[PDB]
Amino acid sequence: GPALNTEKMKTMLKAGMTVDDYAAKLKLTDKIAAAANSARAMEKLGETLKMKKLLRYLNYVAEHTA
Amino acid sequence: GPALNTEKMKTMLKAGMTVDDYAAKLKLTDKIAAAANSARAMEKLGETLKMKKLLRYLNYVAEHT
Ligand SMILES: [Br-]
Ligand SMILES: [Br-]
Ligand SMILES: [Br-]
Ligand SMILES: [Br-]
Ligand SMILES: [Br-]
Ligand SMILES: [Br-]
Ligand SMILES: [Br-]
Repeated sequence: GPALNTEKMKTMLKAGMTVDDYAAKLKLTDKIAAAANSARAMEKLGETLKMKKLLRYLNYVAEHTA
Repeated sequence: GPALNTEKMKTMLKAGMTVDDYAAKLKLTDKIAAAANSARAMEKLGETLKMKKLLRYLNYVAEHT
């Protein structure tokens, strides 16, 4: 995506940013905690640009492991 | 049960399981990719116990070492 691409994620991973670190940068950590418990909070979080970016980064880091 | 608890999460963190490692263990990464352009698919994915466990672990790792 325009705001978080391939090359930007490579820079984040070189910096040692974990998925959880990036969620904190996004100010999403507490919302994620609420989403694990509440279907309403989950559905709301799932519609966000911030969660889209977070999940993008998560798959990127997994593909660069092992 | 399949749902997480804090002792399970402590064990995972001691073993060095990262959040993305846990997504891979749950076989969620393909599903995450697939749901990125569908509201419905994302909603369905968020309704799964697997996704809820992943998000619980993400917050756990954020608050623990
Ligand atoms: Br983006
Ligand atoms: Br960003
Ligand atoms: Br939200
Ligand atoms: Br944003
Ligand atoms: Br780590
Ligand atoms: Br699903
Ligand atoms: Br859970």
